[PDB]
Amino acid sequence: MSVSAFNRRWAAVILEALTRHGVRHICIAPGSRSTPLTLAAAENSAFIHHTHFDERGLGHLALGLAKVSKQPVAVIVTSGTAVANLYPALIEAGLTGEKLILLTADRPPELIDCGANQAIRQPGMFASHPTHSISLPRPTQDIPARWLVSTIDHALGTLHAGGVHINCPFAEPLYGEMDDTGLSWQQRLGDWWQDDKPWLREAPRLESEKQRDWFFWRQKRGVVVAGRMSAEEGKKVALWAQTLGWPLIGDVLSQTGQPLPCADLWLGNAKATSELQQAQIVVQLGSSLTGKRLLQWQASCEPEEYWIVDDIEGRLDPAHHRGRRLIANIADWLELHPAEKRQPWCVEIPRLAEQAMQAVIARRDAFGEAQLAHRICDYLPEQGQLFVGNSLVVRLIDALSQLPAGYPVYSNRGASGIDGLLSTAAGVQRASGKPTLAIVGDLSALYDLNALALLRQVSAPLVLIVVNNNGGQIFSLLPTPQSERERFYLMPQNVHFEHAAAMFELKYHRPQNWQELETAFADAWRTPTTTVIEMVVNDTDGAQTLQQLLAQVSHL
Amino acid sequence: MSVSAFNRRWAAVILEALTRHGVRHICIAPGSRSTPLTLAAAENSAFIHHTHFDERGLGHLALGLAKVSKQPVAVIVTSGTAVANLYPALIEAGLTGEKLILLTADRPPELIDCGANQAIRQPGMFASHPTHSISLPRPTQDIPARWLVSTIDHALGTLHAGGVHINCPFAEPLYGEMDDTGLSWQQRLGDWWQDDKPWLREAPRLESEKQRDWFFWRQKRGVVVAGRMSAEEGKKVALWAQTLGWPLIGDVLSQTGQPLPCADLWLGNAKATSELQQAQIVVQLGSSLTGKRLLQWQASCEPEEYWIVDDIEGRLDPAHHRGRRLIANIADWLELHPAEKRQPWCVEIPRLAEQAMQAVIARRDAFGEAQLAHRICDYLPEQGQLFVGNSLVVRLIDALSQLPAGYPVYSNRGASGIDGLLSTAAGVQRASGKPTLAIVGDLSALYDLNALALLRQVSAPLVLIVVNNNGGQIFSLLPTPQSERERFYLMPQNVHFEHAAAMFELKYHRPQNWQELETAFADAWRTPTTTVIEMVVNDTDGAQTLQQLLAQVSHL
Ligand SMILES: Cc1ncc(C[n+]2c([C@@H](O)CCC(=O)O)sc(CCOP(=O)(O)OP(=O)(O)O)c2C)c(N)n1
Ligand SMILES: Cc1ncc(C[n+]2c([C@@H](O)CCC(=O)O)sc(CCOP(=O)(O)OP(=O)(O)O)c2C)c(N)n1
Ligand SMILES: [Mg+2]
Ligand SMILES: [Mg+2]
Ligand SMILES: [Mn+2]
Ligand SMILES: [Mn+2]
Repeated sequence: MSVSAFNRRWAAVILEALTRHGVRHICIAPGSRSTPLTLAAAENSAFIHHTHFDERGLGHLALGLAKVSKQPVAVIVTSGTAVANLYPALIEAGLTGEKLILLTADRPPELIDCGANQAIRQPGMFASHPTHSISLPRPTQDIPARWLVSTIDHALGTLHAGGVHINCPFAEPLYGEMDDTGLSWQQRLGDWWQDDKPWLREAPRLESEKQRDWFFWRQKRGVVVAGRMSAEEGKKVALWAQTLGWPLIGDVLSQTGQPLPCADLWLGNAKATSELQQAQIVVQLGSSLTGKRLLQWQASCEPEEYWIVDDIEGRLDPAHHRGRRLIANIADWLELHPAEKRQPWCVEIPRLAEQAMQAVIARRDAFGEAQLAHRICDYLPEQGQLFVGNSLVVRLIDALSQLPAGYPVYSNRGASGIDGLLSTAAGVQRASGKPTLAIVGDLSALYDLNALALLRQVSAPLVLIVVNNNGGQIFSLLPTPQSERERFYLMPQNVHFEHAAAMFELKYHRPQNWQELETAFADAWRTPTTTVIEMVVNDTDGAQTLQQLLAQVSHL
Repeated sequence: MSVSAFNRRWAAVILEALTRHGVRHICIAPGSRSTPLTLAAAENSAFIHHTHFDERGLGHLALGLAKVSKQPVAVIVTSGTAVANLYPALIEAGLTGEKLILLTADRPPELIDCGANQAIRQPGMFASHPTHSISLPRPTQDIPARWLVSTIDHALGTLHAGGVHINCPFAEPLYGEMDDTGLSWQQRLGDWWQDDKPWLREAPRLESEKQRDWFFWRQKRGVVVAGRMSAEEGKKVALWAQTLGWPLIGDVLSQTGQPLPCADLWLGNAKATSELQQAQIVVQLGSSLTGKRLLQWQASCEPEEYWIVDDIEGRLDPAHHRGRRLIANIADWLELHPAEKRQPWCVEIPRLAEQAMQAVIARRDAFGEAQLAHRICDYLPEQGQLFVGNSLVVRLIDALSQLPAGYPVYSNRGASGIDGLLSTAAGVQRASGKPTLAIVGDLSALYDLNALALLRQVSAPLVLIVVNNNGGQIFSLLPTPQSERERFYLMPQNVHFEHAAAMFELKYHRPQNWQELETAFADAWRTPTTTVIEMVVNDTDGAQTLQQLLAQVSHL
């Protein structure tokens, strides 16, 4: 009748159950109340274990691992504010689909709402953000193991996307030698312990039916909009749009190759929007569109029908057009709605896109963040991946660069938080093992500064560029009021990152010109470690350059 | 009919209303959706405005300001994960009573659940943790200003303790020159704009009644337990217990002067617990007791009645004794239930407490964290305050030191998170303007590392001691399993803090002996800046010294 042993055998069912649903990575933060979960995880040979001391960063590490691997990733934390720190990553996963399985240790019911240390009300604390929430009962052998595994199996098997909150109360004692308490209870599952399948297989698939009138609609003047999708999907969408003869507006997140690049610039030209007024249908694949001019064009356009195809659920059109919301894997959907070669209908836009890119090329020389974004293709690691941060960088790359088709791009553009970008990048790198280029702003790097600890362990080179324009210079692009702008928006912190790199024994470069930047890259890709490259630029030059290029292209 | 102007007029009502409830400090993080709130705050001369880029730290800065000032403190953040980052501080405030008023900007209803950038489901996202939750409607002149102010006045006036979540949707446009849109709507409040009172005054007091049998109980064999309370309350409790002749078990957080010090040691002696079996009543004032031996004694004791007096609501006895839960300001309660001069009844415990302190003193010389804790009373800044971190430091000071009566001690011991200690210390300092000694462990300093940015602005010297024992050595004190201990519990990060200090232009010392520590203190107290003092100690010496002293005293 050992409580500590039974706690561990209850936890062992939970952890073993997760292995039957593809969970391999598990991210663990330290604690005492989490002991049953952590020891079950440590003893289970199925897992790759990652650790970190900041639970907010731990959640984002898990997000990054899940984002790239397309597997559910588990997280273990102890009770209290440790749990609350998982909320940012959980929210992001709810928007972009990562399957995060949050195993949150709790005090038992007799220690809630009585002033006990590190005891808070945990069931329901993430409100509607998890896809599923399981509030487990106080462990007892009077609840059979088959109930516990079935409950796990239901949550994981029916999970289309997003997080699962599994709250796990345990009473003390937590420590002690294992004895045989609970062994016969576990053995009621019989040879499930040697199986590779769930105890309960419940795996309904959610998918829209094929659209039977596609072969009518594909004959019309259409536009393809490509948002966030996989690298392979981007290549397939590019070929499909080309065959249809429809213009493709491709986001930085699409990996389509952006055949009509600089859309954030050319969509500001009235000749382009006039031509797009002829579109009778818009088929958008993927979502979370980046650029302002694209979002404004989406909001203004009035095709007879607007379709959004994505593997995310729910409405995805913030302008609420008449049309269709089609839940599907994009590659599968394209096979069911194929293209037939048809003469292209756009005449003006291809010329404008070429002129827009030429205007950007003309400005490539200055050593600034707009130019870095424009030139970033030249710096992508071979057989690698790009992790793009939030704020100006994603907008500048989207507006000013043409990224190669099929070259993987990752981001946190559901809620677009600046709170977890370094820890997410670490997980993105570890999941695929690829060389990684990550680009973030200065406030973003400060926000997740302690994730430099995680970047001490990468399996291939990771270059972290920190663009230091001394504050959040998106607020110099937006029409914020001048008098309050510095103190209440930009918030310059007047730091550099050399000492941050040194604290974590990371290589550091602060290049002053393009030649020094290319030398720093050549150095960085040589070893499976993280290099920090700080690009110090004048505060508002990037915002102003984008504004100037917008105006120039609007007048062509 | 300017939306941007009306947004600002709506926000100005909210912000002005708060000034009538004692809100002086407002903590602001950057964003666009928060513009109406941030500009209304910036324009309101009633406020002291603080900024920070990490919303988790921002919440803790506000927690520290409220903890010291005993007034509500407001927070403004933008929509999205920025809001989620306030959860830790909100949870802590719910447990310990700080009044945090969270003004969380939101997208308007038409932009929720449609794939819009940086838009999440915010109403109710903090579940039951706020004391009050207001989900404001989409701004409109068709709802009168008297409703809006009345709603806020109800929430603030009836707030006994804890946080208030005020969710604030605003539609674009957000930017633009003010025009007179909404001026007549504001003017319906008439001369309230020139008043110093709420529009609606709703402020019932919550307080237990006089205990009519106190004159009976005060003549019994009682014990006084002093938990967290104000510095002035600690002095009053000490005198009251001494007058009654009842032994006083005083927590590190009590500021009673700890007349029977080293209780965590002497309560491990069976002679002390046998003497305490004679107690017929226990009167505990304050809560969140620190030490293990005290919590164990509380759990085992069976007085006829157990009373807890505190200005926090709800049950506060994790052992669920028969007795009374009395809600009151402690100083008022002592005046209502005065002591009578009676002969002390304990004889053995005073002997054991003196012998326990002698045993600690004999071990004072080694340059380790147990010794620093023991001697910390000798290093307290004159007319200053102590901020004590979580994990070992609070336990070691509580077990090994005798802190002076009335010397202010602050802490985050509701949920005892290691996630916000540096930002909280910054707010503690700024609120009182006093010289501050803050002591935290290495993982704690890493967790809130970027709050060193805030510690660049203190109004009096702040000494931050970082005890670097290379991991979470509480897990070497706890009986964690040796095989998994390092990787899955201690999580050494193998860093030092010299570069962190340099990044933020803070003076730094790594003293190697007591003389060097004393020299560092002497220099640090001379300027109104933060000095980082890193005390590098051998990993397990502190835990082992505590274990040895527990054993030694248990055998006396
Ligand atoms: C956790 C949280 N809290 C606050 C914000 C608000 N917020 C932004 C959203 O406005 C924009 C999101 C986006 O769509 O990209 S961008 C931004 C400043 C970033 O500064 P930087 O890294 O120096 O980069 P730069 O601006 O290019 O110089 C902030 C503070 C947030 N996003 N997440
Ligand atoms: C946000 C969050 N997440 C995780 C934890 C779990 N947790 C603790 C609770 O066990 C103890 C709370 C207490 O009662 O004091 S203590 C601790 C290690 C601290 O390491 P350190 O700073 O180097 O100090 P040292 O151990 O003295 O060397 C952790 C990681 C937490 N508290 N808060
Ligand atoms: Mg996908
Ligand atoms: Mg009080
Ligand atoms: Mn910046
Ligand atoms: Mn430590």
